[PDB]
Amino acid sequence: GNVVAILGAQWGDEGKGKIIDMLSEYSDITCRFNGGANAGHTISVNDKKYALHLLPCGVLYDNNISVLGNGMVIHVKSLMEEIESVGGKLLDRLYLSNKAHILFDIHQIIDSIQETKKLKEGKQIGTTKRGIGPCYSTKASRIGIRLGTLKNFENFKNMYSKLIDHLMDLYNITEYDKEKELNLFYNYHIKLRDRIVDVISFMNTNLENNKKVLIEGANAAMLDIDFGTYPYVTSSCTTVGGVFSGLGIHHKKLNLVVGVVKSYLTRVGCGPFLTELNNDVGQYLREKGHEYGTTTKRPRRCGWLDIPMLLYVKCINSIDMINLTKLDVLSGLEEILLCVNFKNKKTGELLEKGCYPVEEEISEEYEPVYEKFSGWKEDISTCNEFDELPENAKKYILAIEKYLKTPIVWIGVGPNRKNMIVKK
Amino acid sequence: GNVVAILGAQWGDEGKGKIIDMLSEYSDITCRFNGGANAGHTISVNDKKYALHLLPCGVLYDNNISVLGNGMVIHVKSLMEEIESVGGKLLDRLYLSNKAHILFDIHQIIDSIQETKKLKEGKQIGTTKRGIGPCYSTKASRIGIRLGTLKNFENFKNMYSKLIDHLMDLYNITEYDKEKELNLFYNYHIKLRDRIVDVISFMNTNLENNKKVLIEGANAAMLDIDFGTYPYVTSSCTTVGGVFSGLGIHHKKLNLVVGVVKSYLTRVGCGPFLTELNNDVGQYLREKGHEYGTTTKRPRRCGWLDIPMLLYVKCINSIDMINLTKLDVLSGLEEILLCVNFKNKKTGELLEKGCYPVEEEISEEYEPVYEKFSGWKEDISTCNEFDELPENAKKYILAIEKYLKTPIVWIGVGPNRKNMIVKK
Ligand SMILES: Nc1nc2c(ncn2[C@@H]2O[C@H](COP(=O)(O)OP(=O)(O)O)[C@@H](O)[C@H]2O)c(=O)[nH]1
Ligand SMILES: Nc1nc2c(ncn2[C@@H]2O[C@H](COP(=O)(O)OP(=O)(O)O)[C@@H](O)[C@H]2O)c(=O)[nH]1
Ligand SMILES: O=P(O)(O)OC[C@H]1O[C@@H](n2cnc3c(OP(=O)(O)O)ncnc32)[C@H](O)[C@@H]1O
Ligand SMILES: O=P(O)(O)OC[C@H]1O[C@@H](n2cnc3c(OP(=O)(O)O)ncnc32)[C@H](O)[C@@H]1O
Ligand SMILES: O=CN(O)CC(=O)O
Ligand SMILES: O=CN(O)CC(=O)O
Ligand SMILES: [Mg+2]
Ligand SMILES: [Mg+2]
Repeated sequence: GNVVAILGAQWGDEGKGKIIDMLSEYSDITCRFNGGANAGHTISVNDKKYALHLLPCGVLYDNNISVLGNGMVIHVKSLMEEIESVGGKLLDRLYLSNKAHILFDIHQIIDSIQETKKLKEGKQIGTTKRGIGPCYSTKASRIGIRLGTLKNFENFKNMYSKLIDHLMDLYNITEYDKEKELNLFYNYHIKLRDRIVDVISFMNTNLENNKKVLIEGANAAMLDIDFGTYPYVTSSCTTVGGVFSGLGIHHKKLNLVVGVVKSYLTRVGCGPFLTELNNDVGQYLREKGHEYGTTTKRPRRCGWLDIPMLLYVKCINSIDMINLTKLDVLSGLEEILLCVNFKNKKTGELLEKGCYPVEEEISEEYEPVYEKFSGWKEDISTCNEFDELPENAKKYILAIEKYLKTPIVWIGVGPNRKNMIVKK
Repeated sequence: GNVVAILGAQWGDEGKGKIIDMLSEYSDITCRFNGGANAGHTISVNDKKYALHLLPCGVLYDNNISVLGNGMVIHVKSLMEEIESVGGKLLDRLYLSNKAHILFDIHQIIDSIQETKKLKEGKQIGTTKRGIGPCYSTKASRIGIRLGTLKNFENFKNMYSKLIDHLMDLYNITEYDKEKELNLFYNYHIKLRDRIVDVISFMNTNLENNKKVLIEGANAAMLDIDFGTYPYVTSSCTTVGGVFSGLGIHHKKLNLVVGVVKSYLTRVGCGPFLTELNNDVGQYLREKGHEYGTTTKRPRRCGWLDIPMLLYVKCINSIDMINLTKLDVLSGLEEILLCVNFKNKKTGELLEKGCYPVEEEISEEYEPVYEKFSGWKEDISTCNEFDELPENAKKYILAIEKYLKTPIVWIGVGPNRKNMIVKK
């Protein structure tokens, strides 16, 4: 338990920021390794909420060290804002990978241009419009500018101009205020240059010094560029392989993987959602659990828990233990449905376990098979122990553990750091 | 040793195809998981050479199963050619990921367009012009077409047209024969559709059935999009994290990692090369070891072995054992230089161990520090045992093991499958 990875097993917003903040009480380093500001991780202490998009969620601890890995696409403008918002001496314990890619405002513009075009074609992805996809695209084309370059403003200014001019031409972006963004980056250069370091060595050194590292996942498994519901996914690797490729440490350094699983499902953006509840039950889940995008404020689509999805994710990420979150939101429902299988509406055959119809046109052929679970009316946000929970909640929890053959260690019963039940 | 990954630790062409073919004698499945046809893996049996670019190098065994993972960008046209070239009943044991991206001819066109533009700017990468970068770019933008779609020709044809029209407009490609490529893909559809399957489940099932899996790396660590000498790198993850993200299996499934290290260095394409020998010694290495691109036929740049590079790669990929290749090529040199450190020419300070100046402008400031090793004149391509090798060769080998704190298990003394010494 010296090197722990927290990975969402669904379509994000499973409660990653919450467990990171909680576990950061006993961790030395907390790292982000993929995506960028599309991520929205909410921390809540005594009901005072804090939302992070680029900095890891261990920032509330004066001693915690924040690390942004090489696998990220960083909107430096947003980064600076979060840094100053945290304040204190955060900079003295901030380590920004000199290999991470810089996400400029033009990346966001292209993101919107692409989405606008697709909207007219009726195939928009519903991205967060934070320019994530376009930044990973320039990374692939290898014209993206990485953080290390920002350490030398002279060289940076020159490279910056060429990338922007190239992109403006490529996407016909007629006007972009290069002078304004450039001057802003000078400020970024001044305040961040000494914090742009070799995270590879920093990680190896600290691991050798027996430091405890918390790896914060962004987005989630079903949004993985490769394994998610393509094209309705993010453009980075959000799965376990990404912990190594996005941070610069090898597989033997990872001690365990915590899968963050919400008691019910949500996804925000377009794409398939087999157990989607576009009715009053969905409204109940969204309102009681206030399911609105931490980043875009968009209303999240809600639905029932999906077991086949989790078996698929277990194959991909491996899951040592589960953090079952927002169980408290299900309080009040007379019945809870658990999707334990998918049946093909055309052939009548059941979907093979471990398989998942990620493709929109294949998903369409499946019908969910539900197991009925009696609900509970008690407010469980006050429960401190597993045994204190009403019986019907226990059965739900136990049923989940059984089907996934994975232990549920942390039960979430509220957005606050304290609202967590530990199942010894 | 049930699940083994073979990863090049330098800039490719370390002899991966050779060890894959060798080890495939005792493996059930051999998988490719990254890149595409930019890779050129040479197999040699009784001096008859075979070069693969997309199919794994286990194809010479009538019982071996070939797997192409989700993380690849596949030029289907080239794939079909290699399939038919192998012949036999290869199709009955070919498993193509339905998640892998299809690389069209237009991807190659864009690759050349981009390189031509950069050439005029004096910053060409020197890509293999196989359209790899542009295909990973369309993957990131999520408009790329994946193999699964090819199973339904009706749907494929329609999606194909839209991607090509979009790209033609984007890059002003005025003429592209859509009808010709389309009709060719119909043929691909017919002969490959039933082989386009769920590799995720196939892998999990076979691993559960105790099948022995060989994971064939493409390109190499120093060409890794994140960890390599950016922008002079390939656009896929060529490191260990990529084995998981490109194949759909988790980190606990990997039993060991073999690092393929050439006795000297080569790289083909532009970019930094600290120990480069652009002189007669370089010519000796290139001619004796016939260092010409397996894919492009371009002459490979040659230089001395680089220890700091390997310590860096060990941090990234982890190395359980090393396959030191082409030691036979060094026969005849009066002296062999091993780069054991890098000294900053400006400050006079030594580069920290485990660190590597990947950036062109930072690399420029370093000077290699060499350790002199006496050479040997004997032809060692006949040596069958480690003890049979001349003493000076042993010292070189032993010196390498010592500095990397990693055992050298397989010594290559010839291009043929048999030309391998096992160091018990
Ligand atoms: N009621 C309730 N809310 C929770 C619980 N855990 C987290 N939340 C809240 O649920 C929301 C999840 O959204 P978000 O923070 O974007 O998820 P993340 O991306 O995984 O960090 C946040 O507003 C959290 O404060 C829980 O156990 N119960
Ligand atoms: N002399 C010699 N040649 C070798 C040895 N191992 C491999 N080769 C040859 O070296 C070349 C390496 O190029 P390539 O096949 O592209 O490397 P790969 O990408 O790692 O498979 C090939 O032509 C091999 O046949 C060895 O031990 N000695
Ligand atoms: O190109 P993008 O901007 O990444 O959009 C692609 C798709 O992915 C969704 N998405 C991306 N990051 C997400 C997130 O992250 P966290 O759990 O870390 O807070 N939580 C929920 N949904 C998320 C977007 O809504 C869209 O459908
Ligand atoms: O966009 P790309 O076409 O990938 O080019 C980017 C850079 O990477 C090099 N390169 C790519 N794959 C390579 C390879 O693979 P294997 O060891 O698998 O045979 N061996 C050697 N060099 C290789 C190219 O020459 C270029 O410098
Ligand atoms: O927490 C982030 N999301 O839920 C995504 C969004 O806000 O769109
Ligand atoms: O084996 C492939 N290479 O060496 C790359 C090339 O041919 O350019
Ligand atoms: Mg979120
Ligand atoms: Mg090669």
